[PDB]
Amino acid sequence: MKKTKIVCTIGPKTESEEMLAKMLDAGMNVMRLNFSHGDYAEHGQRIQNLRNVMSKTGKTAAILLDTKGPEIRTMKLEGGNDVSLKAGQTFTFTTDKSVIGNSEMVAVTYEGFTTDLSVGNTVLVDDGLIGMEVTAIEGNKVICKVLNNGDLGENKGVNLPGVSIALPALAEKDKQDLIFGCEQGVDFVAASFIRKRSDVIEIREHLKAHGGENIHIISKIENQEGLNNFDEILEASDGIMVARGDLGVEIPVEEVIFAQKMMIEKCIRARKVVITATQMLDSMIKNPRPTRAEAGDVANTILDGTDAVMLSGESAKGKYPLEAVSIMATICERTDRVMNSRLERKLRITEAVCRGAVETAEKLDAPLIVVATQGGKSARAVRKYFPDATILALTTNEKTAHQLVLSKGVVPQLVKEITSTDDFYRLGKELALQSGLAHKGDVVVMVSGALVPSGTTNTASVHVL
Amino acid sequence: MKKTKIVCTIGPKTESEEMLAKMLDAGMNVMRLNFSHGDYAEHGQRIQNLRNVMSKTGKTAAILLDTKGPEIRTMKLEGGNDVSLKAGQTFTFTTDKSVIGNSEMVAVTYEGFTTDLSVGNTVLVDDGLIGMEVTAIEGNKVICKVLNNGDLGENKGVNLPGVSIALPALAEKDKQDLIFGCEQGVDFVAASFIRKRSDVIEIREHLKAHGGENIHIISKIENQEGLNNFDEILEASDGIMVARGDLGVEIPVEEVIFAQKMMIEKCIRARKVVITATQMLDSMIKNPRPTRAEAGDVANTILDGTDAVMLSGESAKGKYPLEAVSIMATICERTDRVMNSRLERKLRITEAVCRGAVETAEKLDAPLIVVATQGGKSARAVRKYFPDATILALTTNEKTAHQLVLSKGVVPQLVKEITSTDDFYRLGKELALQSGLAHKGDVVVMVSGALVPSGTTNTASVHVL
Amino acid sequence: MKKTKIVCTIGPKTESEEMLAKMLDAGMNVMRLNFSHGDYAEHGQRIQNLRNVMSKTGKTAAILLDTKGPEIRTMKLEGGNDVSLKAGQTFTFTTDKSVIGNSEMVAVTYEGFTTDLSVGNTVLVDDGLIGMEVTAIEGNKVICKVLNNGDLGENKGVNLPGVSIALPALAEKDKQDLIFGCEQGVDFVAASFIRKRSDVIEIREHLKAHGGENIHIISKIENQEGLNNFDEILEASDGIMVARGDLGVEIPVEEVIFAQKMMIEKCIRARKVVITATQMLDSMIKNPRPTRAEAGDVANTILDGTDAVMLSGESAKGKYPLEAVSIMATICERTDRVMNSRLEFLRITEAVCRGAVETAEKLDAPLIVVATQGGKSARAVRKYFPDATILALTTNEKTAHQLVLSKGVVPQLVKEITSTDDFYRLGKELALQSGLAHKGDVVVMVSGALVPSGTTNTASVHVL
Amino acid sequence: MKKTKIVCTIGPKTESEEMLAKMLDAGMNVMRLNFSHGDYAEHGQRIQNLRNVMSKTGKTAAILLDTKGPEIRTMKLEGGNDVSLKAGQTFTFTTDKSVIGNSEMVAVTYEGFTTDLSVGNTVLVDDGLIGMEVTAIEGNKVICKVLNNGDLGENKGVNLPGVSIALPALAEKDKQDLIFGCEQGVDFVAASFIRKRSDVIEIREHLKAHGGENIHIISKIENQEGLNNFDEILEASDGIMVARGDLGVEIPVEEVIFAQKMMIEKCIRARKVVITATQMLDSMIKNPRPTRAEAGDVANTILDGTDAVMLSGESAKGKYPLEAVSIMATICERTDRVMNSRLEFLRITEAVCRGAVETAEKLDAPLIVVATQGGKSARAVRKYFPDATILALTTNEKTAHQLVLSKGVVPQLVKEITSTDDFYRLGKELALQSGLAHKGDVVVMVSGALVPSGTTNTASVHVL
Repeated sequence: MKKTKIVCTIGPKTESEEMLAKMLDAGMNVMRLNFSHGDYAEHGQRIQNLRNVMSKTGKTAAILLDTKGPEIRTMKLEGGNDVSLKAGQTFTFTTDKSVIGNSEMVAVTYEGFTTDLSVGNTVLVDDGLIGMEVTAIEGNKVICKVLNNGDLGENKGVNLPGVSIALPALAEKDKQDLIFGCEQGVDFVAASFIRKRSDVIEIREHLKAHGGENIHIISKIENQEGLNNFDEILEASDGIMVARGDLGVEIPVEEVIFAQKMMIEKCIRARKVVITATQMLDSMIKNPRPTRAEAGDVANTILDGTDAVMLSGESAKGKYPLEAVSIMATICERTDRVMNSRLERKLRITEAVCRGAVETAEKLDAPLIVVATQGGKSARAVRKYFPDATILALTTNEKTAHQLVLSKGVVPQLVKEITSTDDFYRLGKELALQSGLAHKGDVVVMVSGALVPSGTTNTASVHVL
Repeated sequence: MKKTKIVCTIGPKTESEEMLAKMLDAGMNVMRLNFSHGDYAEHGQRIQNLRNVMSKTGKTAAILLDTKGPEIRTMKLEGGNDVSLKAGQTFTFTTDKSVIGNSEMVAVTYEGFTTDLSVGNTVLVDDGLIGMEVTAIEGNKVICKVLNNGDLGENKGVNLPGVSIALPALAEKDKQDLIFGCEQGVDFVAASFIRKRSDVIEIREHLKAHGGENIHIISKIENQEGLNNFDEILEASDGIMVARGDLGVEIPVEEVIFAQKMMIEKCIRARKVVITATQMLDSMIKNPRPTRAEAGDVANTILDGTDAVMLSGESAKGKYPLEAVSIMATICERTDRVMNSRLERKLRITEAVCRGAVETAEKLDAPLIVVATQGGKSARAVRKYFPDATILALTTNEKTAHQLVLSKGVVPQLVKEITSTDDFYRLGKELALQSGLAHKGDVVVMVSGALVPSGTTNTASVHVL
Repeated sequence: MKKTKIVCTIGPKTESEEMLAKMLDAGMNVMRLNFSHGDYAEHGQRIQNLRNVMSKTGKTAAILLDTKGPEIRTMKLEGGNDVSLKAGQTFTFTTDKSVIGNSEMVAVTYEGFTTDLSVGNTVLVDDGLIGMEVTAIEGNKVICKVLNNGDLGENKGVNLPGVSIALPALAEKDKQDLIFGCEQGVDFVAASFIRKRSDVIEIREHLKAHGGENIHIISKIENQEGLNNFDEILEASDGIMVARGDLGVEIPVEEVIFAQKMMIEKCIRARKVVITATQMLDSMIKNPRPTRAEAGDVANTILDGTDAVMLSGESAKGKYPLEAVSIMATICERTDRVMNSRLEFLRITEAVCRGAVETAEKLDAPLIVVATQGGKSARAVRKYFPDATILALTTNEKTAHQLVLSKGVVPQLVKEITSTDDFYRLGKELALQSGLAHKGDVVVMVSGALVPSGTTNTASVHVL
Repeated sequence: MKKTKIVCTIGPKTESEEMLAKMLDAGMNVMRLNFSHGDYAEHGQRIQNLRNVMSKTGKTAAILLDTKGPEIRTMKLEGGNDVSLKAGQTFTFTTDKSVIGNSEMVAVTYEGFTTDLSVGNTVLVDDGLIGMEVTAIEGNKVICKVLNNGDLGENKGVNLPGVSIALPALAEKDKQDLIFGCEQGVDFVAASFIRKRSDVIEIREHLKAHGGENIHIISKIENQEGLNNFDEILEASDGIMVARGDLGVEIPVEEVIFAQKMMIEKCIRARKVVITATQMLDSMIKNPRPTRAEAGDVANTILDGTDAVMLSGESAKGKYPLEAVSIMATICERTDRVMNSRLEFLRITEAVCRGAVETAEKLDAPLIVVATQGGKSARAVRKYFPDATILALTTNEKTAHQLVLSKGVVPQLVKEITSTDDFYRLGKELALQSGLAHKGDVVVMVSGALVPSGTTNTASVHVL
């Protein structure tokens, strides 16, 4: 069975219980709610439909709330009509939100546009369609020279490569969306356009104020500032979402692949979950099969070591959502099965024990590593070494059981209680057999914390089923 | 400087001496002549233009002749008009080349179509646009059920996934093209649609009969039969071209990435040159920049270990040929510079010596490995270990000097003579300094064959410049 | 502190409670009783003297009893006087124990001497001092040609290389010593002249018939036959005594050092205890300090990997027993401290124990705490020569004493161990009480959880 | 064949051409002349006898000459009779060489005895048999308290641990021996009681003044001062003689074995030859075979990594010189054959030579052929203890003889080597001629190409 986890964006085509059950069967592990669209009633029934399928089937899944985030956009044009911009012309942005645009000027939504930009900077409009160079900044105007021909429509995204943008961490609507996330008890929040550590702290504080302190934060890295501050962002976050498409608009194209590989490797080492996202199987919005190129990108992303891969429009609104999940699962299984363990700063007890446990499992052809865990840390510490064995993670914590669904190669199981180390061994052997993942005579390695506070893994034990 | 080599398909936009000089400056190493197009006079002046630039500038390059190859194609339709085929309809192919086609039947160019196919096989038409299933074979007819809607035009390619096709190794025109290659003294022949070892032998025999015995054969692997017979094809060939696009039409999509990775690794181990080709920077036929996806695929292909990457329409006919070469070179340099040596069957002398030479170079921070070579074997034997050092390959053989241009990280240099091992050391130290790749005080490792027949590398020597 | 253990043969000068306490202070770990001097009352009192010292001082020690093997000896000579034998003369052995010997013939203690020997066999007398070749066998006489000049004394050992001697492993004459050992509850029996596995089984069956099934058998390898059969002897034994001096009588001199090294290595791999003995510090029977040569041999024996070194006359009969123990301990400490772990290992026990040593090394753990019933887990950890001391907790009193012989093990008898978590609690306590580790130190704790005795499957890392 | 080299001290029983040829046959590689017996005519004839055997038989050997060092000795006693000294008595040393000694006072050979000593220093007599403490110094007298009972004989060595003796490295009395060595063209000088690097330089300057600049200096480490200064002594020397018996007089007994092991290891790393000497097979001065203990010490010395082992009285004065050489060679062969390469190495020479050994091992090469002028490249390959024999081709006759001392090296003098390719041609020929390799075998060939002597930079693999 595959080890890499699949995040599916769920939308109108895929939100029914019937469709969700088929998506789970096909390999979906996590539902993404994209809050760039839909209202609270719609997202609420989506959440309930998934939870209904879970309780009826006993299948497990996690729920991830992806925020819209703050943004810079252009605004309206005369008559609603596109205008044609020409290489070499002068073009001006104004922060006066009342201005209606034309072929010479358009308003932007961001009051700080003049402050943050500098003469010589690049302005990109509409997913990089039209590039411009700032030639002067005067009052509420950023005056530019257009670099290539293109048609400007209304309400288009603006990207400022290499610029530290003083947008707030959270749009006002994002703040209400997070409260909804707390009300609904989602498992993860993916926070958009994270640029610096203080952005993460603000999200953490907002969740804490509404009872969401146990919701894990996945920071979306989308531009050069976020990459520059990656280490501090990761330290403050519970995980990372690699937004390849945004990066390709914002940094030199030849760097994007190494930004992805670096972020995945650092997440692995930090024992934090990483999702790779955008431009995965986009061709399947319209087509029943992906391209060779897309399949190869997915496979290489898995070989890079990602915990999870994410479907966007393909699973939410496209014509072939089940086919997209299925072929994604096929690629995952085919790629996961040729990956090997990775068995490589003063040494901490948890890492010594977990690395040794994986080494022992490999030396003894153990099909399963059973881990006792409260918050998920010990399960993620074992996964760091990419064990051949499946990780059966026993927890009494319902939130942890859902969150571990996102971690590569982990099968979480909720248990009523674990009263002692020896009880853990007895129970874990029972559930190992019940799971069908191991059989009489198989070796299992069992990892837990004994006589220590939650958050430290210190014991490894070898049992025959 | 980059180590990965760039093959550029040269066409009308890029065949002038002026453009070729700029392509070389931008990182082109090898000219591909695609003999699916153009006549002998055109290819001849292309060859002469490159050779003129080489002699005027002293720059070096190789010339590769890519054959059209045999193929199965559909033929003509009533009035020259496209026909619309519908999912579920019956559709029939006939091997009667006189038949004019319609929405129910079309002729194919291949007399063996009925013989090679079986009930239940898949027929794909026009680069996989329209898929069909064989339901019966009767006389000169292959009767099918169409699997998806699509428009059939005239003269479209046909692919038969998983089928061993009895086309000859060489189309009649290919046979005359190879004679032209011998007349012109090209450095490489890339042979299309290689399915089995006997295909390679036929090409080898045709070249030998026209004085081309020193022309190296790169076999193009395009379908499942060729993959099945890969080991014997590689053994008989001088190198491999991985044709990703053809593979994506012919084998399960999730296997294509591993077919590429496997073929590259086996070529490396065999000390034979590998080119990765098709669907590289195709978006730059129309656009001045590539996509994120394309750049990531190129980088991962280099990380896989390919000797060379190939541009097709982007460099031959597209709008931005110089831009395509430049960004390709940028990706190569950025990716090459983060790759490490790979310092891993009874042991042969050549491999023991060459591996040890690379290990010694690495231990001593040597910027250059100087190799004496007649046919190129010792240079390729060192390159197998992906040395950090540049390989300066001294040869008296003009063909070898050109052929080594395709090998990763090799700088060939033609020398008048090498009379002894000690003379090799004196000359190699001189040319090391002349090359600008090493300076006084640098260590160089010098590899050669002493008192042995050509084809064996047995000596490694460490010198300070 | 040293890790190599010291076995001291106890004799007249050293059997008092006062002298035994000083020997323990100086580094003695195991008392050997050689059952060729004194009667059972003497031996019983020696045992009691040690046990009094142990209970008074709280110090721990083991008791090793030597059981006699199938040896052949020559007997008495005219007037008690040595005689000179010359190369080429005829010399005759007789099995008539009433004959008093001279320069032409001597008696031997073994009635089967004529039966077991054949024309052409070699007879060696007095640890190979005098070699002879059998030329004829007639009646009760074995007639020989002397091969080299030498002086024959009284009551000398006889070696028959290449001859399988038909005596049993344990003669009825010598079985009472083993029954006495069972009655006294000794920890080890060291069986002399073990030749083959069936000898070991014979001793094992004798012990099991007298309540001694938990007594460990150390097989003494002293002659070529035993060396030839070493692998099967080790498999059947609990441990080995390398008696290099005796072994050297029958095999080529250049082979003896490698016989020692090979036997120690196989014992280590088998997780079975090995004692190296004979010609250790013999010069200290008469002198207050050893020779350079002796100290170097001892050190190299430790570097070979021996669990224990043994003093014989130096501690039993000599003039400087305390000095011998002290310098031996000094050599042990100086050599032990430059030895490193050997971290090459599959079985679960070996995987867990090897990994536990690796983890201890990576985390600078001063101590590995092991729960053990029969001692196997402690010996399984010791196989990798950990830098850390092994604190071995057991409820089994026999095990606690036997582990005293194992390199680098500190045994501790505990009342009970009720669960894995209880073991971690108790072990942290005793680690601190022992003074072998302090607050903040890492200890690695090794045990069997939900498995029968004999399998070690759990390793756990704790901060004191 | 063995790889460890044997140095034999040659004396009266062994100096004839007949006996020397037999010693070479039995495994002798180097003749040591101890310049304390006989006059120059005797020594010259011994040298000539060996060189006659060499030219007649084509066999090769080296000649090592011992130069005398700053030793102190006691002198004569009344009637030649031993005297008994008792713990606690007063005993007096005098620098008056005319005094004949008794139980109260003896003369010493050294006039500076009173100057160099201080109240409280320890004086050791006769290899530490009798220890004393200085209580006063008055006039020409050093007055002491005897620390232990012992019998004083005539002409005994004196050791002053912790005192730097003010004698020069080479007294004018002892410089003629070194000039004689230069005249005779010996291969090595072994300098006694080297204490510090300036002693080595003093010997080097003396040799350079008499045409002996190409003679190699082996520094003998015999006392605590030399051990303390070992690193600088080795740097200045061409090699080391570990004289464990003498060294053991002044340092703690448990340290001597590690002093030997450490010195051998440092010599190996420095690519400098090391001889282990004293108390090797001394029992064979009187007996036709050695002891187990002696054979084991020799074997462990070889396993430590020594280039050579040395016989002293066993080959010079004893009754069984040929038997001593033979059993030594047997021990060498038996121990050498179980030793493995040590493939840890940056400098170009070390990279190339270590890699050449690795390549030879990977390709099962029986031979590494080295071109060498001064011997450095051959010694650089030997550092890694290759399984392959080292065939060392040189045009330098002194080098050819000196390499005889290096472990596992077969030197061969050749007329000339004109190029790297010529070396490969000649080396393949001589490999086949030598019988050390056969057609089809792989040989690895190591040399310097386009560099000055002293740098090895080329490794080449050939099939014979």
